[PDB]
Amino acid sequence: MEAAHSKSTEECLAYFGVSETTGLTPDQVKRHLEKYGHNELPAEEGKSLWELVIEQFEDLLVRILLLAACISFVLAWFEEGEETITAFVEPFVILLILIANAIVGVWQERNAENAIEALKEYEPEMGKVYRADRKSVQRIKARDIVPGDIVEVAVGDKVPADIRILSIKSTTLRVDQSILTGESVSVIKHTEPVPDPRAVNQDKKNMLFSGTNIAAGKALGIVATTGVSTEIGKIRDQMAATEQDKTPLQQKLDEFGEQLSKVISLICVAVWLINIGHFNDPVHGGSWIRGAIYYFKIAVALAVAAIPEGLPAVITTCLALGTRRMAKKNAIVRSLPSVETLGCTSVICSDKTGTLTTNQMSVCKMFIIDKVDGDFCSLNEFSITGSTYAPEGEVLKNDKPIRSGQFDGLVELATICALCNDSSLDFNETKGVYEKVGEATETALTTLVEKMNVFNTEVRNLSKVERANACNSVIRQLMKKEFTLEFSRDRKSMSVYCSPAKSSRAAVGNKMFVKGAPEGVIDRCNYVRVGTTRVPMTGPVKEKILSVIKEWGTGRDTLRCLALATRDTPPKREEMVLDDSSRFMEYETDLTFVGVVGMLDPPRKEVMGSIQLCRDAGIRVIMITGDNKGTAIAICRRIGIFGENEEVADRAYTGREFDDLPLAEQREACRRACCFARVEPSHKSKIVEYLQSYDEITAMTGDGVNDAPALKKAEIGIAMGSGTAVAKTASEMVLADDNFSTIVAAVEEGRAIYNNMKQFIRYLISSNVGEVVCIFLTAALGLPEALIPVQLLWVNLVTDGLPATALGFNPPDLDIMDRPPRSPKEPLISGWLFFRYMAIGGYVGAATVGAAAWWFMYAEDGPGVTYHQLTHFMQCTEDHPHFEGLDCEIFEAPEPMTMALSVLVTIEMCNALNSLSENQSLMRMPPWVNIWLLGSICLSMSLHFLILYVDPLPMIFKLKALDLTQWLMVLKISLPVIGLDEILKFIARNYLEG
Ligand SMILES: C/C=C(/C)C(=O)O[C@H]1C(C)=C2[C@H]([C@@H]1OC(=O)CCCCCCC)[C@@](C)(OC(C)=O)C[C@H](OC(=O)CCC)[C@@]1(O)[C@H]2OC(=O)[C@@]1(C)O
Ligand SMILES: Nc1ncnc2c1ncn2[C@@H]1O[C@H](COP(=O)(O)OP(=O)(O)OP(=O)(O)O)[C@@H](O)[C@H]1O
Ligand SMILES: [Mg+2]
Ligand SMILES: [Mg+2]
Ligand code: NA
Repeated sequence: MEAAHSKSTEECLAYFGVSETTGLTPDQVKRHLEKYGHNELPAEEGKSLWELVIEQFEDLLVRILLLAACISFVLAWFEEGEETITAFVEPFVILLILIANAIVGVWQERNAENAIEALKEYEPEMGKVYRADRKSVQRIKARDIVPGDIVEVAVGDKVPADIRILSIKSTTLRVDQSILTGESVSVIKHTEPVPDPRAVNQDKKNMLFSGTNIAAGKALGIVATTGVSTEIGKIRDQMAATEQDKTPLQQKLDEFGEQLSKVISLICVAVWLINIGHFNDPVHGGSWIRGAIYYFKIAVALAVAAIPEGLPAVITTCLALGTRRMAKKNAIVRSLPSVETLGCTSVICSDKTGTLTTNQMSVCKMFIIDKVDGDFCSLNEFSITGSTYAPEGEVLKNDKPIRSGQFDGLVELATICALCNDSSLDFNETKGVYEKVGEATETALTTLVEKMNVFNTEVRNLSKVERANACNSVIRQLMKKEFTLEFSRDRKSMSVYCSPAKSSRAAVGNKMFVKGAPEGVIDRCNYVRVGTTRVPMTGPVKEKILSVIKEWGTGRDTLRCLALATRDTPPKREEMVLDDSSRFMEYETDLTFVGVVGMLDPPRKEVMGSIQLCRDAGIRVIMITGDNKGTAIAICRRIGIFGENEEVADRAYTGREFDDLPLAEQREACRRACCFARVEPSHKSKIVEYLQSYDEITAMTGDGVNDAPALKKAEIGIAMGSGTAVAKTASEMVLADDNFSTIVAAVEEGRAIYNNMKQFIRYLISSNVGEVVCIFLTAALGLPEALIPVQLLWVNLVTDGLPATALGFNPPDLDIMDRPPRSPKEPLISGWLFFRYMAIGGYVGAATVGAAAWWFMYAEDGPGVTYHQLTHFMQCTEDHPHFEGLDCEIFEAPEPMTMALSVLVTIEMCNALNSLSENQSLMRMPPWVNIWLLGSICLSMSLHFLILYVDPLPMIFKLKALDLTQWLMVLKISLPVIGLDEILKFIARNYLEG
């Protein structure tokens, strides 16, 4: 029964055909279970470890590496010779990296937890029902409960299903529904039907929601829905149906893989076309097997050279490091890849209370009627000091301290504030500050009572724990609170029935003290109090009252106003029904207006500045608040969202106004709106949806399970540190301090992390371009391999990985927050930059291939065969050039490979320097700008020499320590790379402006 709240208890019992005193029969249970299923949320997919291991090899680049690992394996097996000392190193290294890759991938999944499974923490193991086959209640497993059975719940129980309350056994039933409605105060439940078929959860006063808790009382009810049909169940289905897209970088990275895969295959086809002349060679002669092995060798090297094997680790390291940095600033990032997205944040949707404001309530003004005489009318307005909950402060009349007691009107003002209140104060000796007990709104009144002290009590005698509730207790001894008519959103007011303390056999003296939203309370007043007298509510006085209220709540004070009143002659006690909250408003009529109190929930001290940073950064800010529209707008003007005098008619909406708009208008309203007040349960999700239809990267705040759907949908769900674990699990980031300013600071950090990432990504991919050219130039010239797989891998993971990481520490630009949000579609490399890396790549390719060919020719240490052209042959089956001798295996010498590798390492240490800045020369922005980068270069060179001298290594890498002359040749070919990029940058700065 989805609509149970609007049905009477008799109608719910008739619908299921069950009796309240016996419960369902076993046949009913059978059929109901069959029809509705078990009361539980579905189980998450049983992803097996094997399925998880197979996914670690779905990426296109890891599959290419796997393929090359296979070819490598085959080659290191179809080879002939005693090179058994080392041959399967290459394939074992590739495979090892792939294995290490998979392990990590599985490791993360095992430690990852999803929000959906976090909801199941809200379903109790057991529940209690009454079923026909037994006289007494029986506790069964919650999953065995079904729609229709009679359930029993009591204080401490976790509600097992969505239940329509049939009968409240205790004097009252109080529920803690915080997780679903946000109401952090336990609310009173009743049994009468709630007429509105579309009432939001907060107004279903006769329902118990599954996952919620009984704070007080005992009750009997009938199960309306179970499983995915409960409120929490529907939240679980929305979440499950929400698909979160890949981050911008993840998308570019996947696109890069596809293209790389395309380029690699094409290069293989090029190496084939450039050697089609081989078909013109005689069928006899030459080893077709040694020619094939050659091509498969460049295929393996080509694959290894094209893939930036160390990039993922570099990215993850920069992210982990930045994330730890962000934590120091109260931003707990849960998804490393979300740092980027945070930097792209285009719109920030933020709840007001507790995030934009402190949620520390304080009464600042208040007024009572002074005189009423015909058309003449005057009010008595006061001010109060002290923004804390501490009874420290004083009342003021024109900033001149006065005594409240000197005005009876204030004595009654304070009596209403003390009695029509469920809160109190408590001095926390530990912290040393007066903490609140209850809601902020009412506690502000409790605090106001202590400051007013209308009975001039001697509080300067009590301690710090007795000063708390001193003046309140005095007023409590003067009136006996019989019962209280709880507050409810419909009438927006609350009242308490009271009778004098010292009173004999009398039936006169009772009073109802009322507190609530001004408009409704003032409309129910037929009288106005003046000191101790009373006169009839007239238009002059009414407009006067409503005008000040409008001014206080809509002007620059942005005060939350409450009208206080008292029904002088309340109905007789026997004539009131305390169970029908629908009658509470009628009981609060024919009232006597006493006064108005205006309180402030001040903006965080940093919010003003942060909002301005957003404006500079081109980030739109949208406030979501529970305030009425007028006050919401007022507050937006106050903190900077709206200009003090700017028109906002179509930039601020209440939930109601928004719903009345057609879909097209709602979408349009979202592209310009900055303020949403009194927002429905699904509006956050609809707002996110509309924002995304404009490609906005949206950050949205939330804290309870009811915010989970929207948090999951927003590109950046932001949960409160003080919120539910579910909201946190559904968010990309958690504000350890709930402060809006913490979000802005994270966006900036995001912009800075990414800028540095852009550099080391371009740095690493740049080197792969050069490596591919080298492998291509060598395979197109029929030259002996200059660089082999194992070497390339060491350079891409270690040698270049260190500088790359260091680049992640590049100082941020000073105008980081003065620039608009970076467009998601923004490529990392294109235009003139694409050409530059096209030039640098061609350079590196020729420099390495050259350096090796150099040793093979114009080098003393090696065959000085200049212009001999290694291209000519590599089989020595004919031996035409070498007219006389006994050697031909110097084509496999380590010296030449060591010259190429040394050149690669040296040009890369230089290109890392050219990476500090995209367009600035090393003359404007020196290398020492980033000490980590210099330090890394020193560490990488040391590692290079390491594999050149420590015997085990040079054999594994096929390297041989270089001569001082050979080294100098390395510097001669490498160092000039700086000049090349220096010139390319110069052209970008001086001839590419527009
Ligand atoms: C890794 C090494 C190499 C050599 C590679 O093939 O990279 C290409 C490639 C896949 C792209 C290209 C490379 O293309 C070439 O260099 C042209 C072919 C030259 C081969 C000559 C042999 C006969 C990047 C590397 O070239 C330069 C010169 O910078 C730039 C960029 O990449 C990025 O912006 C990185 C995104 C994370 C991508 O065009 C990219 O494709 C895309 O979709 C992009 C948008 O991504
Ligand atoms: N305890 C209370 N007793 C009487 N009137 C109250 C009380 N709390 C709030 N009000 C009044 O009723 C109005 C509606 O309050 P309500 O709780 O629904 O909204 P809110 O507190 O401003 O935001 P939220 O929906 O997040 O709680 C308030 O603007 C105020 O005038
Ligand atoms: Mg409230
Ligand atoms: Mg919430
Ligand atoms: Na999200």
